Amino acid sequence: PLRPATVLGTMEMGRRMDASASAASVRAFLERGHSELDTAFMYCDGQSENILGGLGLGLGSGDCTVKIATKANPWEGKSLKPDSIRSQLETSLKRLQCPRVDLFYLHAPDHSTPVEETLCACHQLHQEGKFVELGLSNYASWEVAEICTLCKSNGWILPTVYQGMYNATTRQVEAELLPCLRHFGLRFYAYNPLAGGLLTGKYKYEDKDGKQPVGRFFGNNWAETYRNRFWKEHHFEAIALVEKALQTTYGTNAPRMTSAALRWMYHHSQLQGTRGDAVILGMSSLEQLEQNLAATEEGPLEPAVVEAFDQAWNMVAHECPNYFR
Ligand SMILES: NC(=O)c1ccc[n+]([C@@H]2O[C@H](COP(=O)([O-])OP(=O)(O)OC[C@H]3O[C@@H](n4cnc5c(N)ncnc54)[C@H](OP(=O)(O)O)[C@@H]3O)[C@@H](O)[C@H]2O)c1
Repeated sequence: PLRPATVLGTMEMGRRMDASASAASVRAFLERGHSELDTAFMYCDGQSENILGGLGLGLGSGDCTVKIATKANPWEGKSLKPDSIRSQLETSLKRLQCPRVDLFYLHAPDHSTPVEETLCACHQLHQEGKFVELGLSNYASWEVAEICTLCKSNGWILPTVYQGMYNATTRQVEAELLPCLRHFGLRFYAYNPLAGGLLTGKYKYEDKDGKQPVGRFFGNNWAETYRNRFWKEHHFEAIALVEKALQTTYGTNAPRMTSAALRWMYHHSQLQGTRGDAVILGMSSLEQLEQNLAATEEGPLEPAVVEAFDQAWNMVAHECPNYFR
């Protein structure tokens, strides 16, 4: 088929990446012919949205090539109650300097708020023109099915996108979530395509006790969460397996682990570009992004390497982190 689409992740805009690095990145991304951006109310205390709103992209003014997604979250007391959802979205619109977003997600479940309450509110906001499509992230397949079923019966807008954790060594979503989304007509966007950077091969397990190199896995408030998600001895072993396969198969022409990992996504995963499925790229620099953008344009990997990626998943599958929260 056509390959999956490519979406630009903006989680680092306002933390490691300033307005100028951010602009450069978006420019680089658009030059490759891509068009969707992914942000959230949460990112950098609103700076990711603020940065994007100032880039003069005319977001949400249909007459408009660039598509924006944002998300409302229940954290730090906010809940996904109707007033909370509305406030988050209205704040996001202000920061993005736009009258409506193309895609609005529920960022993660609020297990203390009945989902019908949240959905009804989403439907109202859509009726007001504040977003085009609804999405879900970090809900379990069964929770997705409940939501779609409830929307159908109540005349609410159905979610059409699911944003989920997926990479060569993180495949829990395959068994149940994907079949569920296919049944109910949702496309799937993959986050953590490089396992937060673990799939670059840049780390060694014992970095956790020693170097503690500043980044995704050290120094910030989600770091421990990231380490619990991915920083496992079998995951390192699994990566080494793949690196060895890349050397044996390609020799001096071997692609970098980063570029192998991304190529897995675009060529060897269960993402289907004909369904509108996509990979959300991540970066904390322009230079990382350019590398990643180049990888997305490379071709399939050799069979021996694809096999090694399967072996690598088989090693970590028993301790795979939950795509759902
Ligand atoms: N829905 C959700 O709950 C959710 C969750 C996560 C992400 N997302 C979205 O998806 C986007 C991407 O996910 P992600 O950031 O987790 O993707 P990722 O590609 O798995 O992680 C990206 C991180 O890996 C490192 N990296 C990327 N390219 C590199 C390269 N070429 N060389 C060396 N290191 C490299 C950088 O980390 P360091 O430089 O910091 O080491 C970068 O911040 C986000 O920006 C956000 O929009 C959504």
